[PDB]
Amino acid sequence: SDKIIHLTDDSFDTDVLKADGAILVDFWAEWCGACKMIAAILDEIADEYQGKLTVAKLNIDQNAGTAAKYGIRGIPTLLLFKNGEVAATKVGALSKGQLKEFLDANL
Ligand SMILES: [Cu+2]
Ligand code: NA
Repeated sequence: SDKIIHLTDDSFDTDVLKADGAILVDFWAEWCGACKMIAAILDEIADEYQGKLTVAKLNIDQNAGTAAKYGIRGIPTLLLFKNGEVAATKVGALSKGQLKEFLDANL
């Protein structure tokens, strides 16, 4: 958790939309096994991709407005942002290797 930004409705524009470089945002909530599945995977990816990628989480129960703005329809959903825009979407739990494949394809 040392390299993961916790985003909110109030920080999203500064932390994500105005940020430099690609930002991977995990839309998640409690009572979601698949969300838990990717939590440790995200710490690993944040470390291995440091300097090329920023990793962040947005809890959709705590920040419903932002979840609605990006049309979250299931959790977890990973949105990859570049320059304030959604570059790519990955729905559901996946392995570390699968997440690396998604990132490498879109970076
Ligand atoms: Cu950490
Ligand atoms: Na998908």
